[PDB]
Amino acid sequence: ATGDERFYAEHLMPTLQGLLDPESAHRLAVRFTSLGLLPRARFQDSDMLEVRVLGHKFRNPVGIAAGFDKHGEAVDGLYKMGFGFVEIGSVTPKPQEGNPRPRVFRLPEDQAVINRYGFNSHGLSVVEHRLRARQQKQAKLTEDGLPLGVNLGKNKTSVDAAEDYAEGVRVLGPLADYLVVNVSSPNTAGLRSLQGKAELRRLLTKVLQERDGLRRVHRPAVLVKIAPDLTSQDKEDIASVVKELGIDGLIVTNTTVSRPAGLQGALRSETGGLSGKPLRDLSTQTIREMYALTQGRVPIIGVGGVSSGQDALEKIRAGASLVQLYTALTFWGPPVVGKVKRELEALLKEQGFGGVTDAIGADHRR
Ligand SMILES: CCn1c(CO)nn(-c2cc3c(C(C)C)nn(-c4ccccc4C)c(=O)c3cc2F)c1=O
Ligand SMILES: Cc1cc2nc3c(=O)[nH]c(=O)nc-3n(C[C@H](O)[C@H](O)[C@H](O)COP(=O)(O)O)c2cc1C
Ligand SMILES: O=C(O)c1cc(=O)[nH]c(=O)[nH]1
Ligand SMILES: [Cl-]
Ligand SMILES: [Cl-]
Ligand SMILES: [Cl-]
Ligand SMILES: [Cl-]
Ligand SMILES: [Cl-]
Ligand SMILES: [Cl-]
Ligand SMILES: [Cl-]
Ligand SMILES: [Cl-]
Repeated sequence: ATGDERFYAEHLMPTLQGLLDPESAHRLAVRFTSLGLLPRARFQDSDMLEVRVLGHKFRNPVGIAAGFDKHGEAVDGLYKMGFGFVEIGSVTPKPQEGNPRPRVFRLPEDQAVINRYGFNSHGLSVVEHRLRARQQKQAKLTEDGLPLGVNLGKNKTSVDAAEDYAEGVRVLGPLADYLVVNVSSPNTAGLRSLQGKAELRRLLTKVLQERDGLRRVHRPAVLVKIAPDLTSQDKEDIASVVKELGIDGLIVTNTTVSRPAGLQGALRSETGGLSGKPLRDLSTQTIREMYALTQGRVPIIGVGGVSSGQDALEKIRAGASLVQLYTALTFWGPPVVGKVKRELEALLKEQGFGGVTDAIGADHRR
């Protein structure tokens, strides 16, 4: 453990979170990150953390999940934290305010958060201009193993969900290494019903035709991000559609609308998606089931409750090629990124893996 990891986790983050409302803490974090007001990322990425997937090199397999940088304001600062890849969004076609405040709740006793932001978004036009300002900087970052993902959502009042996603592909597809069709927010009425077989096949056919229409150097991978709350039937149907259409990957999982037994936080019964420690194993077991249903042939980005190298390696061994985190950053701060990478490298060596690639899906081969 570095001096910074202990100071941030034991003193600085609890002090700052105790002084700020949770949404004010989020907004300030995006500000600090965009300005590069960050502790030194001491950790040097080794060859054994490199992953080749989704048509790209990833210098390390630890990404920032969607929701932290919804509007693409802090991308360069997130690479400066030591993330191997950055995902921005969700972005909606038109700007929208999201839900009324309060809409994000801390459960420190559970190392969890509940949010009901409701896709607060600057909209595609603003994010398009923000990414265009650094488009060639991003091309050089991607070539250097630091890809960019863009997560697409839909407007609250949209009548045609598929047209909202198509508009996102058109506008931000040319600026992205991968796109995410986010059909798993718990905080937009009817959105999760787009995970159903008939609705998903129609939606994803339209998204893939739009993506295929982009010029080659501007043609991103397309991933579907799924809920942790799916039935066995829902998961079987998603696996079938992903293989039928040649979807490039899955992000597993979004936040849960479940409230696992044992939550202690006073705010446990707030409406919204639960993230952090209580989601971790529900996410890992969703990765495990989606890897099996897709015969290990569909790359998975594993997300939900990662705050250590062990958490990351459990998702990799379950079938994830890459992992993301968000909620751990609210408790540990920026040093968590180097912490997870150092612990993951040590565990790969201890368990006899040559690198991350050798560990992907290893549990299925036992
Ligand atoms: C879920 C909403 N949500 C919450 C509330 O649940 N917190 N949160 C958050 C806050 C912070 C904060 C603030 C405490 C100032 N600061 N820093 C930091 C510290 C020192 C130096 C450089 C930075 C960016 C972080 O990294 C950081 C990350 C975060 F995710 C965040 O997105
Ligand atoms: C405040 C907050 C906002 C989020 N917003 C989004 C979003 O816009 N799009 C999305 O696909 N996921 C969103 N998520 C979900 C995260 O990307 C992630 O799937 C989930 O929080 C589990 O990871 P974690 O336990 O490491 O936070 C959000 C999560 C949080 C905590
Ligand atoms: O905007 C939000 O409320 C949001 C979107 C999403 O996909 N997941 C989440 O937990 N919140
Ligand atoms: Cl590849
Ligand atoms: Cl709170
Ligand atoms: Cl425009
Ligand atoms: Cl372009
Ligand atoms: Cl295609
Ligand atoms: Cl079921
Ligand atoms: Cl429940
Ligand atoms: Cl809820």
